[PDB]
Amino acid sequence: GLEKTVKEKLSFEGVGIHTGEYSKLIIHPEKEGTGIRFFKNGVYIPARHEFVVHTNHSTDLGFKGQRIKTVEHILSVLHLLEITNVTIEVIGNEIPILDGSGWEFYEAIRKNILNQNREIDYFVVEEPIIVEDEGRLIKAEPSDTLEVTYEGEFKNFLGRQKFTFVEGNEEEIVLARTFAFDWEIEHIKKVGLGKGGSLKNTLVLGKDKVYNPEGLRYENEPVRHKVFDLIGDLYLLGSPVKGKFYSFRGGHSLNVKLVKELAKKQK
Ligand SMILES: O=c1ccn([C@@H]2O[C@H](COP(=O)(O)OP(=O)(O)O)[C@@H](O)[C@H]2O)c(=O)[nH]1
Ligand SMILES: CCCCCCCCCCCCCC(=O)O
Ligand SMILES: [Cl-]
Ligand SMILES: [Zn+2]
Ligand SMILES: [Zn+2]
Ligand SMILES: [Zn+2]
Ligand SMILES: [Zn+2]
Repeated sequence: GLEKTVKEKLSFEGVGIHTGEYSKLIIHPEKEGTGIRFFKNGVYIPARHEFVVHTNHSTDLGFKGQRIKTVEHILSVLHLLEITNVTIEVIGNEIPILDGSGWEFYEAIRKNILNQNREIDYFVVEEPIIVEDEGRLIKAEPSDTLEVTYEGEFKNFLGRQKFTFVEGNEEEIVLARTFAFDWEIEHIKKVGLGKGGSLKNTLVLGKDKVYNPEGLRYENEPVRHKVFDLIGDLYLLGSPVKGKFYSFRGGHSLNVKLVKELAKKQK
């Protein structure tokens, strides 16, 4: 595929899910070979694994004293559309959460794609790898296409289930929203997070219930969202990725751990 940028400046704004603060996003076109980077208070922060500063309840980036929370959703959309050269200017401390999915980013950017004058240099998984953490497991292996499977095993009604993304099925995952369990809310608030969370941007689930009156868009919506998150974290390899991935109960911390091991092996 050819390198891509946006045809013009695109704007997005709203509350950040963790900070509870209003922020604003300006996506700027860039020339061939620039890569994906964030820009904040005069500082460029590359969308790369070396710049990850926190992974507990979001993927956060930082450099030279400037930090940006919650980059996983904008990065997943850029990965899915193969946008390879852009600057994401952030006025604020967090990416806006919007409805908790990738849909608004996806629809706006999809309409404004500009093919450029270079063949993409893909990060291609060259051999099988497995990373583990206390129950959680991710494996990666060589493939001509990006294929991503998440298997969840949840302690509520969701139980054990599985969803697989393959290339060409981007529309199946960009609408899936971020989710939280009711028993997790106290912890999240107590560590100084979740300040912008509500039923308008978060699916809140109990042992037996869905609090959002709109309910779930899909029966496996949370698992589709986890696939969407992993594709965002994978873009921290610095280029679009070619590989087959299986994740059992993974989250941002394990995703970033796999990315770091893949990077140092050097694919
Ligand atoms: O299939 C799963 C199951 C759990 N989790 C998350 O990972 C954490 C692990 O929780 P666990 O069931 O292991 O019990 P805990 O470690 O919180 O005591 C939970 O907060 C879940 O939000 C997940 O991402 N995928
Ligand atoms: C109805 C208001 C309650 C919302 C408070 C919870 C805040 C949502 C936190 C999002 C969960 C983290 C997801 C993640 O990034 O891995
Ligand atoms: Cl924490
Ligand atoms: Zn090509
Ligand atoms: Zn925590
Ligand atoms: Zn997240
Ligand atoms: Zn997410």
